[PDB]
Amino acid sequence: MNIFEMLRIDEGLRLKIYKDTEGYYTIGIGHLLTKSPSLNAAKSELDKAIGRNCNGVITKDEAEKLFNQDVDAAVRGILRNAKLKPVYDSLDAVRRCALINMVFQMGETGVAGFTNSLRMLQQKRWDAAAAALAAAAWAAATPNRAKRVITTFRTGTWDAYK
Repeated sequence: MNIFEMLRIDEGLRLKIYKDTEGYYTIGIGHLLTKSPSLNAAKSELDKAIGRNCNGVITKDEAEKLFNQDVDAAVRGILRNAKLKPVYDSLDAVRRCALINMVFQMGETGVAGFTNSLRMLQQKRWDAAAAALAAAAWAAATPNRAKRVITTFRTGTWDAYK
């Protein structure tokens, strides 16, 4: 693994311009193209984004890159966050990846609400924390991902996704 692979599995990966639940053009692993009801528009932003005559479809590698640029964008945000920054630094490589996957699915503001949870993470209390999450709205909501990510916090290994 790697963070890319862990999202491939959780989000999924689309290689041809598609709409979302919100009906915004997207492409790759949740790379929102533009939010204007125009195909042409998105098709342009796209080409622009990756650079060439893609015409609505990109390579698996082409998507990884965008995906990376968004992790980047998402972490940048995590550091620039007061509540998130501290825990994020106390994390090790792999559980850095679980947090991204968590913000990724329920953004900053949401991840931030996990107070007692973040404390324990920080305090490296890997099981009380696993526990403490498996009691929150979230696991109700997305029981499978929820689990997989919670194992990631338990172990600190790619077991749940390999």
